[PDB]
Amino acid sequence: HVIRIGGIFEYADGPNAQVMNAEEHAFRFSANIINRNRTLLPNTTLTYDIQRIHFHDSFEATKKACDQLALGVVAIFGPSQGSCTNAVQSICNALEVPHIQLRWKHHPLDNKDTFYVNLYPDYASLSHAILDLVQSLKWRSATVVYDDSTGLIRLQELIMAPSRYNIRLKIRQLPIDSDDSRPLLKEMKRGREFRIIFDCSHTMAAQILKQAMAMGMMTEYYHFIFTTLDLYALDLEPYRYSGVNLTGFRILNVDNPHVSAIVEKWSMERLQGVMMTDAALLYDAVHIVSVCYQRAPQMTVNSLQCHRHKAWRFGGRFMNFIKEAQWEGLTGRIVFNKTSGLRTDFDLDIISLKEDGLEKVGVWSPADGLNI
Amino acid sequence: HVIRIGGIFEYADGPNAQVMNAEEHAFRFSANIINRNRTLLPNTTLTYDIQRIHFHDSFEATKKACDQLALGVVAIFGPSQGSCTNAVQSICNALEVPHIQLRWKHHPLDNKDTFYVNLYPDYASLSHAILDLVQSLKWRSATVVYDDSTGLIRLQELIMAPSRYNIRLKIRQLPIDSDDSRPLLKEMKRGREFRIIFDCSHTMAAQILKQAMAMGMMTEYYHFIFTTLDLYALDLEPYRYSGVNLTGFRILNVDNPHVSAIVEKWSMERDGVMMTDAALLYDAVHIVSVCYQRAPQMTVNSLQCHRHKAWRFGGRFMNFIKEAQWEGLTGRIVFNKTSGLRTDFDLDIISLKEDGLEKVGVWSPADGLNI
Amino acid sequence: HVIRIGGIFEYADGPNAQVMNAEEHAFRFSANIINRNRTLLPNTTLTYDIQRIHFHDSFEATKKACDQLALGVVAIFGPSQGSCTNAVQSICNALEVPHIQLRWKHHPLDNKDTFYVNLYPDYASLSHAILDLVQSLKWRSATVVYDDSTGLIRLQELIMAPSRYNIRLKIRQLPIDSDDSRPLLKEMKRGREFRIIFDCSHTMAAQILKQAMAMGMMTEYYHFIFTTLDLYALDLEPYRYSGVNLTGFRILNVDNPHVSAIVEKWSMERDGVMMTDAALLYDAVHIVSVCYQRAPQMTVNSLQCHRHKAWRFGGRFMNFIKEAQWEGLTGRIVFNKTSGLRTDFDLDIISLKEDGLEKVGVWSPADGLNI
Amino acid sequence: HVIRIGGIFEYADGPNAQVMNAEEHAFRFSANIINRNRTLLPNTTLTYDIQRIHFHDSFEATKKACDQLALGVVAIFGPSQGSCTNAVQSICNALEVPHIQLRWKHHPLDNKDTFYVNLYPDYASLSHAILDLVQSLKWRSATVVYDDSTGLIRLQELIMAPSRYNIRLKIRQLPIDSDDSRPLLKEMKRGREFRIIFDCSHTMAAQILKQAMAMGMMTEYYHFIFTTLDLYALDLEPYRYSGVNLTGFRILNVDNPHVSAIVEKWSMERLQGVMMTDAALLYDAVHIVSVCYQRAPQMTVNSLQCHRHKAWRFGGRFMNFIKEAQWEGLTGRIVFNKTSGLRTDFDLDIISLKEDGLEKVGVWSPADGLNI
Ligand SMILES: *[C@@H]1O[C@H](CO)[C@@H](O)[C@H](O)[C@H]1NC(C)=O
Ligand SMILES: *[C@@H]1O[C@H](CO)[C@@H](O)[C@H](O)[C@H]1NC(C)=O
Ligand SMILES: *[C@@H]1O[C@H](CO)[C@@H](O)[C@H](O)[C@H]1NC(C)=O
Ligand SMILES: *[C@@H]1O[C@H](CO)[C@@H](O)[C@H](O)[C@H]1NC(C)=O
Ligand SMILES: *[C@@H]1O[C@H](CO)[C@@H](O)[C@H](O)[C@H]1NC(C)=O
Ligand SMILES: *[C@@H]1O[C@H](CO)[C@@H](O)[C@H](O)[C@H]1NC(C)=O
Ligand SMILES: *[C@@H]1O[C@H](CO)[C@@H](O)[C@H](O)[C@H]1NC(C)=O
Ligand SMILES: *[C@@H]1O[C@H](CO)[C@@H](O)[C@H](O)[C@H]1NC(C)=O
Ligand SMILES: *[C@@H]1O[C@H](CO)[C@@H](O)[C@H](O)[C@H]1NC(C)=O
Ligand SMILES: *[C@@H]1O[C@H](CO)[C@@H](O)[C@H](O)[C@H]1NC(C)=O
Ligand SMILES: [Cl-]
Ligand SMILES: [Cl-]
Ligand SMILES: [Cl-]
Ligand SMILES: [Cl-]
Repeated sequence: HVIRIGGIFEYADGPNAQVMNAEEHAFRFSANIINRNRTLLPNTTLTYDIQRIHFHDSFEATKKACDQLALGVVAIFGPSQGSCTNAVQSICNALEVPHIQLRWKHHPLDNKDTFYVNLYPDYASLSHAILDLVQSLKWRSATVVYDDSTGLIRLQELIMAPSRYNIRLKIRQLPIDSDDSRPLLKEMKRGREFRIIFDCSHTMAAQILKQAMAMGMMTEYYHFIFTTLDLYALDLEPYRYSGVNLTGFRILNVDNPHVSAIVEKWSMERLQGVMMTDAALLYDAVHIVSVCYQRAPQMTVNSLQCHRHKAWRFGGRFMNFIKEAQWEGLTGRIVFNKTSGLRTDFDLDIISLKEDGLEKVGVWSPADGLNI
Repeated sequence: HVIRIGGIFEYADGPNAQVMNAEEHAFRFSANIINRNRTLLPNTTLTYDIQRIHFHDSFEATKKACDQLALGVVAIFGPSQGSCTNAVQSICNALEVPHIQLRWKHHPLDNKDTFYVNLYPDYASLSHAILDLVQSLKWRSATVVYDDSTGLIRLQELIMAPSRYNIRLKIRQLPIDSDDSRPLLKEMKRGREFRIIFDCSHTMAAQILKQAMAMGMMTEYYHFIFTTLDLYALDLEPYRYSGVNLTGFRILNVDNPHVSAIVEKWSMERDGVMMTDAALLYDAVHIVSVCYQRAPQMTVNSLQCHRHKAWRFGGRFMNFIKEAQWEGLTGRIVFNKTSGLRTDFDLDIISLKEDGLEKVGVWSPADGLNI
Repeated sequence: HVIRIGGIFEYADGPNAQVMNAEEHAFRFSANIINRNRTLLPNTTLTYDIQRIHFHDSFEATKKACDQLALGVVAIFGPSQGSCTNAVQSICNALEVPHIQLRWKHHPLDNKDTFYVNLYPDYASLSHAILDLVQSLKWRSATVVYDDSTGLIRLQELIMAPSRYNIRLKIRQLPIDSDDSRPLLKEMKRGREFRIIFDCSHTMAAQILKQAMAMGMMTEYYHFIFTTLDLYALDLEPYRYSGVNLTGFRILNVDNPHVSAIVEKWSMERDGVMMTDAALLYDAVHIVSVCYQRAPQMTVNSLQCHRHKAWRFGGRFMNFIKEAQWEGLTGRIVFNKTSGLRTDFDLDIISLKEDGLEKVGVWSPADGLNI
Repeated sequence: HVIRIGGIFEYADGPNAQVMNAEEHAFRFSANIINRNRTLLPNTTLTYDIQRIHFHDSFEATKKACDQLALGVVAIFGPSQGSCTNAVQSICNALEVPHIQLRWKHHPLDNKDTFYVNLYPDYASLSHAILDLVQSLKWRSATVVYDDSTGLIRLQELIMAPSRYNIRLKIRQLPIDSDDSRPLLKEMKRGREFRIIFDCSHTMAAQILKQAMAMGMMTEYYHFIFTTLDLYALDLEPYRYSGVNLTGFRILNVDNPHVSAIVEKWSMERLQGVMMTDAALLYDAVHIVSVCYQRAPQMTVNSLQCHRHKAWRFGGRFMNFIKEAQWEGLTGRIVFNKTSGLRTDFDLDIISLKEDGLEKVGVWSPADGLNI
């Protein structure tokens, strides 16, 4: 028996890209592991259709989503952008095939699509986990530095802190033109802002650290908190002995033996090298959709046509399994809110930079709050 | 001769909707007025295709845009919500037909689409006017109250003020599960927050005023600023004798006699007012019509979204539209040539006195405030 | 006509070494430039013998010096390390051929050799400039960090300050078994030692800066002084925006246009810089050439170290060299007539600003500091 | 059987010197005793070649070292200066005949000669023995007065005291021009510096005492520590009753009967009168090299030529015996560090001036520290 899934990935070169990125590789990686796994889909071969497209091309994303639907798939692991994903989301809702999302995207409440889940930990919860950390460090003031216009929406639960708890916090945006953040850092330095929360990509975080050291802000006077769940992927050796306090989060359950086995195996496969959060969530996504097909009553992949009208009769029940799903993945205990389909409940590691290196100094969940 | 514009509008019932909404009306209304203007497209006839769809339905929007492109249009006037226009923009760009946009949309920098303009005043500029106004009242501390998450992304040049200036700024959000903003208001009142900025629709604004009064907050101790451009359209009679300071903006150039004439024609087809959406759509349709007249000869073509052919004269037309300069209902209209966004524009500043709401100044990105 | 200078240089592989080092290059480079200067030894041709030897090998040095004297030279340019030149100096003095020295050497008072000069600025004078600078920053307490034992003998006029002035001075040494100065740095940081003087090579200095930053000590709370004359040659871009105060000295007269011209020719044969060793060797070779031209007629002779004959014109030449006065790459050059040492010279004082490293003064044994 | 050793000694008059100095006499003295000793080299006559040269003449030192090497010797007891000795050291390393050193000399680490030992107690250890004394006297401050530029290098372990233990110490240099140290003593007196450590020759120490008494600093308010191991050779009778505290060291094991027998016999030989440290170390050196030749397997003295290339085949093994050597000499328990060849482990007497005269009030070694 053969079952098929669809993946759409964004590449700087679109369809012409010749070298495979980590998302797509993680995809192919997890499909292969499930096919060598004797306990999961033992008699079914999990195959895929992979489509490569330019960044920020909704139209192209629509064209490929329809192609895959015509080819027949049980789910579409939609594109990684926020604009491209809100087009495939609508299509998956019309044709009733599950859409799987890996990165935070804005879900307007007044938007009534239900045919999706989202594996990235919800930013409302993340904002709370940051607040519990900050209240625990006793900070009475702090600055929030975010990258793109979207940070304010992601951090709204955090920005509305002054009106609840007693912490005055300033708010600054990294330059849109340049990725030279020195002029900003000069302003924070002059402003004696010593406790800072940086919301931004692991890439941009590496830059900010390098440049904070150039500005003489990598000392015992400073405490940085990073929102990136890929903190453990930064080379922090050049900053290890400076004496800065540096704290962030980790959702990847490294303390678990079979997870470490998978991350090691993953890096052995890489040719460009750790497993970042993007790949780990996709590996978990492909597993949840597989595990769910197995517990779902027998269904078939149907060729659906976007211009046509027919929907997928099995979709509704399948989507329900996925939502109700609860599975232990690389990124720990996985579960979605049943109505929103968002991953608003999860477990975080609180990690902190020591001389000896990054160290797990606690944990957090929405129910138990902080625990150091 | 005949030119055809495509229009896509969003409804709660989708296509099934029975009644036109204000926007679709302002669309039909403005196409009709140019066909009667003998000084504008005199011997050419503007026509339109009109599609109705459900809110937040990009898939539907996609299909209707493609239907229209296959029909032959020189421009498409996209939906309102910010989710659908991402899809239609992308299409208009692949086939190179101008996409006219009327409401604020997030335009990521990474995004390389060029076949659009957007007639809504850029919120980065509105944010700057709001700062100029706050600092002009000499406010040292305020409270920013907003509605949908997207309000943040908009007022950002304002939220980042407590480090570009001496001002302390609390932040709150209207209830998402209700229209009952009373509980919030109790907390602002306890908080002794007297100077407040409300980002929200004119509808919400009317609800907020009525509830603010009920809460004992409509007095001379309070000063509210509204960012809604539709402020002048609210019934403020229940409030003008309370002592409250109430201030905001207006982009509809009502001072102009010819605008006032038009605002009257329209409101006689709708107290004798024309909202921003309607007036911006009216200005969009004119701008496109006038840029067609002005440009060289060109032909409309049927285009397939599955085929791979772009509109020949597309690029030529799109530049006429980006470079356009036009005195519309909403004042002088001009676009940033690079971004296609309306970052330069004029605002009238209005305020609530006993004699009623009145213009107590002006603003522009160049001159800032003038009173 | 032909004059011949002898050069002895030290290498890790000794004679076997394949690649020239900077010094031997600056030697060949400077002999070549005078042979092209028609205003200097116009109709006479400067040539050289060059010997390579192992570091710290006086026996080898002895043999090569003797080889060269038997070949016929008007001067010998001794090795770098301080162990070997004691031997070659003694030889040059017995046979009375000038020994040119380029690096600091201990010159015991009991020692009665007179056939040498030494172009390195005397460290007793450098020590005085370092005091003038410290007392000018109004430092009340510092920490002197040095590399090799010999650093002490050099900074002595500075170490003896806490009884010739009100200043309290801790003393530390870089690890001898490692280049990892981090552990030391931890102890200075705990010690709250913020004002620090580093005596060490430019290489070591670069290591120290990089490790100081890693240790969280490159900030506005710290002020480092470097005694290395090669400071202006370090890449300080990673550090100029941190706020650190960084100060030191420069004897290369880079302000002078003609020096800058030359520094450029050389670095195009090596970011476009010329270290002190290279520039001092260049000045030595000129000084000797110019003192030959200026002196009376004289002949080179083959001399045996086992025989007992001294160079006839030796003493006459040696006095021309000791009494020499010359504007070289390293500024005005002049020697103490008695000691043959360079105790009088000019220093530019440089400091690290955002705009980069720059000259914020000058110094000389006569006028002391001037800012 | 005849075996031969080489000695080079520095004389103010060089080769023309007619009156023999104490070093050279000690040399000739020990050779004679070994030749009358029935238990040490019973069947071998120890002969020598002695060369006299000017002070600070490396070239001359090289010429004589080569002459002796051509003549064939089993060791060369190199010249007493620091500049002259670092030339013979190199030669002995090339030709592989042991070089024997009697006085502290700078051994740059980056210098890779191995064909030498040095009998003077290492100054790093001496600095430690001084520190243990000072910490034991409870001094919280003190001045260090040294003579020639070299003192700082010899005393580095002591000068870096402030950053380890808690003792603030000033640092002053005796005048290079003059041996009139009164102007300096005036400055220390005015500066109320009462606890002083003088690093300098026994000759210069005698001068400083005489002049400290003239300056009225020879009282119960003052405590002087002298580094010179020749302290016992100073006439301290004029200062004995002043009440000053005056402490120094002694490596010459006087408490040993056969040592006193040798020192008495030595003074009986002198015509210019105690045995100073210079002569005693040379007597010990000549003995260690003899004792080592006897335990070494049979070897021969070879005529080596400096211009030639050949080295001495027996040298390496001989040098090894010498380094590994451990012998009780006039200067107590003798042993070298096997890699450095320096005498960094030894035993000191702590002596102090009383009314009744100089008295042994304790002992010190690097392992046991101080013991009073
Ligand atoms: C097989 O799949 C099961 C169920 O998810 C998982 O627990 C197990 O680790 C997998 N085995 C291997 C070795 O892949
Ligand atoms: C850094 O952490 C330490 C100890 O964990 C804390 O005492 C200190 O306040 C922190 N630094 C800042 C600037 O908060
Ligand atoms: C799940 O999300 C929904 C939709 O926002 C929310 O109303 C509900 O409170 C959540 N369920 C629970 C019990 O957390
Ligand atoms: C209302 O406006 C008046 C002046 O126009 C000002 O004096 C007063 O302070 C304002 N009210 C508040 C609470 O700011
Ligand atoms: C148009 O807008 C962009 C983006 O905000 C801005 O950077 C640029 O200055 C504007 N272009 C011109 C030439 O005015
Ligand atoms: C750095 O230099 C400035 C003035 O140039 C001085 O005020 C400051 O104290 C210096 N830093 C230290 C730690 O001495
Ligand atoms: C040369 O140097 C010596 C030694 O430092 C010094 O004493 C003397 O004053 C100098 N000679 C002259 C005449 O300048
Ligand atoms: C003979 O030499 C031995 C061994 O060093 C020594 O112990 C003894 O004192 C010597 N005897 C005499 C009287 O010289
Ligand atoms: C001299 O020694 C005595 C007793 O041994 C001691 O009490 C006194 O403090 C010493 N003098 C000085 C100046 O240290
Ligand atoms: C002997 O000296 C060597 C060379 O400096 C040193 O490394 C070693 O620690 C010493 N040996 C011992 C065990 O004292
Ligand atoms: Cl199966
Ligand atoms: Cl109303
Ligand atoms: Cl460098
Ligand atoms: Cl025998």
